[PDB]
Amino acid sequence: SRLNRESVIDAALELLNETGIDGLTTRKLAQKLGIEQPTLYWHVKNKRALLDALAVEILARHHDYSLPAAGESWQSFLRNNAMSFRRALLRYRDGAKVHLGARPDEKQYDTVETQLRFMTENGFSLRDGLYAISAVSHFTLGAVLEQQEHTAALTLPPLLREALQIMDSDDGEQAFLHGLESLIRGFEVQLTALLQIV
Amino acid sequence: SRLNRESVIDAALELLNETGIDGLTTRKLAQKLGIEQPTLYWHVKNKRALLDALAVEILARHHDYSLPAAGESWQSFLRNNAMSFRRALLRYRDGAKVHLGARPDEKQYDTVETQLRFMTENGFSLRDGLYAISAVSHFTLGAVLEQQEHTAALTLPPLLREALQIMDSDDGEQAFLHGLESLIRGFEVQLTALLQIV
Ligand SMILES: CN(C)[C@@H]1C(O)=C(C(N)=O)C(=O)[C@@]2(O)C(O)=C3C(=O)c4c(O)ccc(Cl)c4[C@@](C)(O)[C@H]3C[C@@H]12
Ligand SMILES: CN(C)[C@@H]1C(O)=C(C(N)=O)C(=O)[C@@]2(O)C(O)=C3C(=O)c4c(O)ccc(Cl)c4[C@@](C)(O)[C@H]3C[C@@H]12
Ligand SMILES: [Cl-]
Ligand SMILES: [Cl-]
Ligand SMILES: [Cl-]
Ligand SMILES: [Cl-]
Ligand SMILES: [Cl-]
Ligand SMILES: [Cl-]
Ligand SMILES: [Cl-]
Ligand SMILES: [Cl-]
Ligand SMILES: [Cl-]
Ligand SMILES: [Cl-]
Ligand SMILES: [Mg+2]
Ligand SMILES: [Mg+2]
Repeated sequence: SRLNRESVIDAALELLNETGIDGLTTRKLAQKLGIEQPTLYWHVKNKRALLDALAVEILARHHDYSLPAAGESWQSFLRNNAMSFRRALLRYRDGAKVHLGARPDEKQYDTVETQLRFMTENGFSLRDGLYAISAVSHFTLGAVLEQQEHTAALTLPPLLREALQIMDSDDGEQAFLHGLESLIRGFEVQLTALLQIV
Repeated sequence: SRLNRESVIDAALELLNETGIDGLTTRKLAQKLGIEQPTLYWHVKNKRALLDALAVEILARHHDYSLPAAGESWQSFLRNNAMSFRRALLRYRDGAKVHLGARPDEKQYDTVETQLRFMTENGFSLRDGLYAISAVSHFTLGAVLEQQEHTAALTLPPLLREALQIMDSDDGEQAFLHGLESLIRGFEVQLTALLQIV
């Protein structure tokens, strides 16, 4: 079939939903495209470069709240951004594992730069703005993962019994959204304090 | 060599530091113990059961702030617990990936039950106490991971340039500890509010 970049990525994402990250191989990617392994290699050198590519395209195709809206609050931007990043990670099987094994890439450079500039324009130091952005990022990847490598594994005292019922009634959305607010109000308490003891 | 449980786990952890999670195989575990593959199989049926075992023993050997101290505040307990869980995950190569692929096990049942009871005794609902515990857990696993599958990968605009310098001056400890406080103050703001609009 066509082996332009955007066709190869299309096929590899389709393969990732079928196999999960651990079973995604270049060998299986060549079979799906109808080509011999040395043909694929001219296009894709290894699994790592494939995964680097998928991590970037997943956000480029599906992460549509990369950037704050005109005049949006930093609070509203972190909420929207986090929700967008979660949805984009959940869209493909092992999406979070695909994300984690990858470089904040040339192509994204100016997106992540804009995010940091926006935090500093809203009264954060670079360090504290980066700590907020990183915290939201780590919390969000941790939640999405838990689910996703949860499901991978499977292919009581009473409170733990009720809690596993609770955590498995939606798919971590409630718990995700409640922690998101907790974390944002924490940053705002920190920001407002300045040099006051808090 | 000896193939009691605690010897097999000792050898497998030693293997995990040498290979990382992706290269840990039962075949390599049998070679390290000086035994044939069918001998290992009587003891260990597959990689998954091995990883299930390692995840539990890692916390049992190294997570020493599972339980709150006599009269400790819930705030102080979440801080200490999170720091303990981070240290225990970082102790072995791909520790966080080992954690994620595993069941809150029979053996841990009463530990995690105690944590939830302690939150409800401190004025949290079961749901809100579970949301706090889960948030701390997801944030902590997300941070530790980023590092660990960061390093796996490797084997600029100015703010991003300074920020990668910042994130890579300690090993995420500062950023981890700052988000930890943000998250705890967020839970306390939520808890104190009751039914007030907040
Ligand atoms: C989830 N959200 C907060 C951020 C986001 O929306 C991103 C985006 N491409 O739109 C990211 O790349 C992020 O999701 C993302 O992945 C980031 C990230 O991985 C990262 C790493 O690894 C190292 C240094 C930095 Cl400065 C970053 C960093 C801050 O750029 C984050 C940003 C987040
Ligand atoms: C990091 N810390 C907050 C907790 C902790 O210290 C644990 C421990 N064994 O000492 C955990 O198991 C935890 O680190 C841990 O791993 C938990 C966990 O995985 C989990 C899962 O997967 C499903 C349901 C529940 Cl209720 C839990 C849960 C709440 O027990 C958490 C607890 C945390
Ligand atoms: Cl072509
Ligand atoms: Cl193309
Ligand atoms: Cl491969
Ligand atoms: Cl294959
Ligand atoms: Cl707003
Ligand atoms: Cl023996
Ligand atoms: Cl034993
Ligand atoms: Cl194996
Ligand atoms: Cl092997
Ligand atoms: Cl205390
Ligand atoms: Mg990232
Ligand atoms: Mg866990």
